[PDB]
Amino acid sequence: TYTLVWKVWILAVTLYYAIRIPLTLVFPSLFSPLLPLDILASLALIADIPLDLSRLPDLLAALPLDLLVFALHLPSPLSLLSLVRLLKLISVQRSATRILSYRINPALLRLLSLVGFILLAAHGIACGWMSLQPPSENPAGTRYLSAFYWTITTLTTIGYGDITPSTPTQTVYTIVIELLGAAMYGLVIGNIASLVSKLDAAKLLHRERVERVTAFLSYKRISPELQRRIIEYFDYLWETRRGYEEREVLKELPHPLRLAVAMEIHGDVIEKVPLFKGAGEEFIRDIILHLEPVIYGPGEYIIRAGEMGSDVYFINRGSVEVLSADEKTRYAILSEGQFFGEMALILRAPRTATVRARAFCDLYRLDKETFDRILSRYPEIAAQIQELAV
Amino acid sequence: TYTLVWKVWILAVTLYYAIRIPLTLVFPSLFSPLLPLDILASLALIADIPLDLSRLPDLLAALPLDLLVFALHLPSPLSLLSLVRLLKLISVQRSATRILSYRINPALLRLLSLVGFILLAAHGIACGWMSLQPPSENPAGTRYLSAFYWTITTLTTIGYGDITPSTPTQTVYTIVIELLGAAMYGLVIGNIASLVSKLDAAKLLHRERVERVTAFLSYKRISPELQRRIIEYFDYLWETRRGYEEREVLKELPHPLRLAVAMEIHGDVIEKVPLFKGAGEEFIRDIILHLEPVIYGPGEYIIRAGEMGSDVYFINRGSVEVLSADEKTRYAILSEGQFFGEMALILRAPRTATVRARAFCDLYRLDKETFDRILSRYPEIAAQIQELAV
Amino acid sequence: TYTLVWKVWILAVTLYYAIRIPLTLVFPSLFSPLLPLDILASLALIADIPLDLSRLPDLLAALPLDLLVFALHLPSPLSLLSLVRLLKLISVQRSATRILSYRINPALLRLLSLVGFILLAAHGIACGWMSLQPPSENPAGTRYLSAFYWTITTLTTIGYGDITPSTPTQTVYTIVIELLGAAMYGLVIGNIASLVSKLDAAKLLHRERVERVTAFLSYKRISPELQRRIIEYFDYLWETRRGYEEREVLKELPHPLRLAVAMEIHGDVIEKVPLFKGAGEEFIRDIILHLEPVIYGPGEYIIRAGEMGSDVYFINRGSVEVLSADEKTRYAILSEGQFFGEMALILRAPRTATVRARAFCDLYRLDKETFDRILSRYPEIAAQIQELAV
Amino acid sequence: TYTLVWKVWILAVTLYYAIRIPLTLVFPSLFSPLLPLDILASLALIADIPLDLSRLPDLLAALPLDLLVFALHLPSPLSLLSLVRLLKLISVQRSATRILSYRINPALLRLLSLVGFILLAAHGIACGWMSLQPPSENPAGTRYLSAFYWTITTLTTIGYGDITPSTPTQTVYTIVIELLGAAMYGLVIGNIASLVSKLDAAKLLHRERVERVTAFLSYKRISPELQRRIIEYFDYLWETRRGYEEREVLKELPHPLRLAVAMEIHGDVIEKVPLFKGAGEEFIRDIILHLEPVIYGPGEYIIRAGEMGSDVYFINRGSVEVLSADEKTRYAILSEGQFFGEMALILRAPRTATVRARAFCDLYRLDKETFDRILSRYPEIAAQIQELAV
Ligand SMILES: Nc1ncnc2c1ncn2[C@@H]1O[C@@H]2COP(=O)(O)O[C@H]2[C@H]1O
Ligand SMILES: Nc1ncnc2c1ncn2[C@@H]1O[C@@H]2COP(=O)(O)O[C@H]2[C@H]1O
Ligand SMILES: Nc1ncnc2c1ncn2[C@@H]1O[C@@H]2COP(=O)(O)O[C@H]2[C@H]1O
Ligand SMILES: Nc1ncnc2c1ncn2[C@@H]1O[C@@H]2COP(=O)(O)O[C@H]2[C@H]1O
Repeated sequence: TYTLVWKVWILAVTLYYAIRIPLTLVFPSLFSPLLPLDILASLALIADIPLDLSRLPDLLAALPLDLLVFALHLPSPLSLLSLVRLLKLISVQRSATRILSYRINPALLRLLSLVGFILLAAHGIACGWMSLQPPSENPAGTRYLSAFYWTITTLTTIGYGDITPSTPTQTVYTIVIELLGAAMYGLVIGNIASLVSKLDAAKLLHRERVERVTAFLSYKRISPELQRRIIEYFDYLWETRRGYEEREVLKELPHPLRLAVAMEIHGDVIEKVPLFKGAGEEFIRDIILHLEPVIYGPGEYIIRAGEMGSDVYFINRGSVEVLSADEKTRYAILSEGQFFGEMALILRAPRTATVRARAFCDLYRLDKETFDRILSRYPEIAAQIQELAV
Repeated sequence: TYTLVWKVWILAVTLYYAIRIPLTLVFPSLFSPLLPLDILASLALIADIPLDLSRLPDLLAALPLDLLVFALHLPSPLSLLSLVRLLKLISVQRSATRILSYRINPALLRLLSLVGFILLAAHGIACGWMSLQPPSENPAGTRYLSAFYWTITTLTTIGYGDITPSTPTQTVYTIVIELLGAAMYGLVIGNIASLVSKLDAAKLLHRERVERVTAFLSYKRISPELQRRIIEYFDYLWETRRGYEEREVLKELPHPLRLAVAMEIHGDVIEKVPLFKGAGEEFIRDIILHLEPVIYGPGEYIIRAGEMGSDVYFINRGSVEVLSADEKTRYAILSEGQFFGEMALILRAPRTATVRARAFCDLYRLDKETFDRILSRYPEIAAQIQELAV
Repeated sequence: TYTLVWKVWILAVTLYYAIRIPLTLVFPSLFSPLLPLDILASLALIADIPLDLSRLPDLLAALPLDLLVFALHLPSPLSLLSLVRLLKLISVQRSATRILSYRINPALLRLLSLVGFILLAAHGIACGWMSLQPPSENPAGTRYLSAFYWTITTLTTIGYGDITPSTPTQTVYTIVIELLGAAMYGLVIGNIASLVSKLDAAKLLHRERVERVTAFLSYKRISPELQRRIIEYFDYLWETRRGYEEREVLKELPHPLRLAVAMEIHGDVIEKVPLFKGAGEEFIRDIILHLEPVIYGPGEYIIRAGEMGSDVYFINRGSVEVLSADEKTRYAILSEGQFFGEMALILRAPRTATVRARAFCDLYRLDKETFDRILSRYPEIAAQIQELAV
Repeated sequence: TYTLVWKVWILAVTLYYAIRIPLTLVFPSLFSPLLPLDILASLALIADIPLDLSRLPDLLAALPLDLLVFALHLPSPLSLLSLVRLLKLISVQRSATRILSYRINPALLRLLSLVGFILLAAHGIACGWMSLQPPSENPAGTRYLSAFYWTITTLTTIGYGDITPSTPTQTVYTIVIELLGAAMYGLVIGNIASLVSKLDAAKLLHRERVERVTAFLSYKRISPELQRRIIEYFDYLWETRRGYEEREVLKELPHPLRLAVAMEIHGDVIEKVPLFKGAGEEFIRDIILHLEPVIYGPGEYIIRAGEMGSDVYFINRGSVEVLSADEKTRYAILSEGQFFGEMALILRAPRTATVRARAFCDLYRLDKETFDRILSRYPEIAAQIQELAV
């Protein structure tokens, strides 16, 4: 909460140097009134390494290499050493790609940093171009504006051609910044293409898998009604949970977090068991992790009155109805929370009523063999179960 | 069926505003005859929020901010507030990316929306450029056509340079729209690249996997004839089912849909069992989900007369022949639907005839151990089986 | 072998129409000597549908819509209907993306087709531009060359600007072909980007996985020597089999092809068993599919004299040495083909000699429990084994 | 160490030929003083095939096809055969993509090679353009600089248009190099886009999976506190091990390397067992590979005093505390290396103390059933265990 201000200030002073140094390098008339803010900015920059404490850009930028050759006059070719502290931008970018890189998309952050670098380099190239120019009597503002317009035209690969170089040195400068502008335009194109490509992931993956399964059944000469049912089920899955499988997403979590997730999910179902009031937490903790989720569409047969039957079902989201053997006299209707199929684990007996799903159910299924496997090691719970069984 | 007309009308009125508002902003001579259609369009726009009932663009666009400053004359710099309702395009795009985004490729929809935005922005920029221009005596049509040609030339990064800015404000406008045009050209390039990259998926994945396996066997000093056989098998798989594995595509479906798919597939094979007429549906439902699909090429040995043999085979698509032990006297020829290998489950006896595949078979195999496991729990079916066994 | 000539001829006649029709549309002086070749080409085109026998481009292109309005003079605006047969290119591309799409990369084929379409469209646009031009006394060759140069300059987004439109219709044509050229340049950029991205797959996947594992061990404070050993092993794997796992590539094949591959691999090892001369093919066929491949680096301990030991090893590629318990008196040296570790399955006895690997071995391991499981069902082979055991 | 100099020399001589041959082809005044270095370079090139010993570029480049037609004067159209040895660049690239392709990213190497080819082709095209030019009295340096500037302007799709072709042959040359420049700019764009897209992999994959799981729990109406806990756990995993699962990264290694990794990891834990001083290496080697890693967050319940308990835990990185049943009297605090939970394998007894994690633990868990399975086959270790059990 107290270092964010420092990081913002160091970014601001680096950006101010980037704007200022070439502008006062081309113009000797400047830097006369800009003494105190520059002095305090230089103090802020040199007061960076002790707070930070690889180190090379910081070492090469922290020393007051400026403020001497602005009045200590030297020829132009050796005067280019005033841009050594411009390497502060690299450290600023390396710090910004770690302090806030997770709030936004890293590709977006890289693109924004590249755009800022483009603007700074365009300003620097415009300053250099207007420096490397025959002298004339004209206002400074128009002279800088023309240079900026020309460097924007060159860097964007548009090439209006209204103004063209004349002397060979201008032509060489144009060639080198033409290669530079082409390279940076390529970088921007690549960044935008990558960001666009890595934008739609789930909506394309679900479409690809539904297309694959639709083509596969279309080969198998399947009936159109079943095709419509499967397409509707996939559309429902995409609309509900964005086409993510249950057990394929509840696997990255470790054991305790998965157990906590299951407990929070079934905290409204575990205490509504008529055959077990909750006399024991270890048994509930063991049985809660072995629930197998299944999805039943509208009109699907969950349990048929007449089959053997060995599985119990816990209703989680949808609503289900219970019908008779002849499917003409409805017995009862169930909803979320309350479960059914309890007369399948206490003895090996056939089912009694046919259960038909009205809408999408999102119910969880517990089998028989795993239940027996994880109940056989608890004798007290077993006694409490077969005392109520008969 | 009654809201699609409303959505089309709101898209039409938004597009009409986008075309109209800058054109009548630059031209004070217009808007004189265009009273009633504008009034009804404004009523249609303001009658959007009650039908809809985040809300910010709708609130900022629904109010009749226009129709007052068209005759209530104000200076140009503050007159730009007539484009507030142009934010309706964002809501239109957000509604279109949900009402019909699944009929076509989402990347294609995004590209088309971007192209429409490009055209609208080009028209707006042309109107602004012809507004920011020294006055002259010329027809309005040619003056607008020149501006549109110039903004198309700038936005496409071509830069003919026949017409160039003169005043500094024209140069600043050119610079800002040059950055804008470069950005949107980058967006279009990225969208096209992503759409092209995400076009060929199966034809490239199958090619990659066949190249991988071909290189792997080429390392292992494998015989060329087996290489040709495997290449032909992979080509057949790609031609038939687009190179999709059976069990790797019949796994996204849940249990009931998979059971229905299996039932629909084997609805012509389950009733053609000579050893079981169908006295029981639970047994058929249990055995239908455990069938293991295999593919046999031309000339492959399915069953050899002399081996032990424990598996039964159901023919699904291809045709197979039955040969004798000496492979000189053909016994019978089989086709789809009818199965063989039934004298392998009722007792532990060696095979009798050698079965050779003529063409690609696409037959399904059922093993012995799983069959015994899922038959041991049905005593009546077991009695009905070993009564016919001997 | 007889339809390839027909496909080449239909491609040639379509390309000839594409070159010819606009050129003789702009030039009324042509088509005078080009009667017979055009007549036979039209006969070849109209003789396409009976050989082929969706059908719409073929129907719209097969009829002799040309050869009437070349001398049956009509005004220019309605004369554009002579390009209806240019839709033959779509059918040609759809046929070419199936007749030879698997010899080369599909992305490369799409790029080449797009380049051909670019050239044809550039020629057509040049013809249209030189048609829409004020009349002048100049040679036809130079007039066509200037138009082609201009349309290449426009389509490549270069924009020299030496020649510019003057009349409004020329400006409209320039605008529409500018949008067209931008769109096709975007398509070419996207195709090239996709082809480059989908070029290096294995060399990048292996690099990514080795970087992942190197970083993971670098976190775990692992010794540098083990890091060097693992890096060398990964480099050896990439150099040898392009970084493809054995069991992860021998799984796409079905059961019979995998069995044939295993038989061809071990056709030099299965007959060199001193404890079993080969009295039975079913046992060999059963044991050949359960071999587990492992890789041992230089200096790794395969078997230590003193451990319990339950696995047998078959040498496939590398060479291994056998040392004594004290690792000072070498017993024997082995190479590919010949196996060792046979005194581990016939009784539960401890190992006798320490086996150390010299170079990379690529040997296959067979365990004890699976061997017993697949031998217990063969009593004769069991008797033949324990008769030689003692 | 002695062939790298030779490869550098062959690259240098090929690059020197690439720079030199067109420059002395356009200028007949050159090549007069450049006899001896050219002679030794030709000897070095012709002395390449014997050291190397497909061969076609080497054969076509090794022979001294130059040095004859530089003074043996022939007309220009047939003089283009002096560029046959320029195919040496293809062999140089093919050698460079194998000698050092693994030190850097292969995409980066391809991009750098393409950039070098761009520079060489630009120089060659500039030489050709200044050759195909009307004669004039001007310095050679300015004449070459203008040509280089023009070819850079053309190849970068900028098109200043200050200088334009006049004769038809210049226009044809401009057209062909315009297509060439567009193609190579597309190649550069594609390479940059691929390199950018294949740059951020782990930081994007972890973000995608955490977004997927966050959305999935957001659907399930999960409590915000558990969401915060899971988000913090995922952030910790990314900060610590870059979001790589343990068992999903310790699977590419084969059996011996994995065993060595486990031994090096537990070389500080295996010798700190109070119940077993280390009387046997086979038992330790067997039990070390079956450890199951788990991650426990701050405040998670590892062991509760009152549960049954069957697993032992080895602390690896984090620190854990031990509390009493009532969680008011702390018993002891543990750290890395030292383990706990030992009173769970020697008999079936309930736990005694509740263990709560303070910070992230990174501890490893060993279960009961696998321990019994891999201990039952060692009778001496079993006797040594149950002698200390009681
Ligand atoms: N009257 C009823 N009220 C509520 N649920 C019932 C009723 N009758 C049957 N069921 C449920 O329907 C199921 C059908 O047979 P089960 O043995 O699975 O257990 C049964 C109960 O779960
Ligand atoms: N005459 C026949 N007609 C049809 N099928 C046969 C005939 N003889 C053998 N078969 C099939 O060939 C198989 C070879 O041995 P099986 O025990 O697998 O069972 C046999 C039958 O499926
Ligand atoms: N003299 C020998 N020649 C060849 N191989 C041997 C010799 N002595 C031992 N071996 C091999 O070394 C192995 C060590 O113990 P095994 O029981 O695995 O079986 C042994 C043989 O495979
Ligand atoms: N006084 C103690 N000092 C260190 N560890 C203990 C102490 N008491 C209990 N523990 C640990 O806490 C565990 C709780 O029950 P366990 O049977 O898992 O084995 C116990 C020991 O690992």
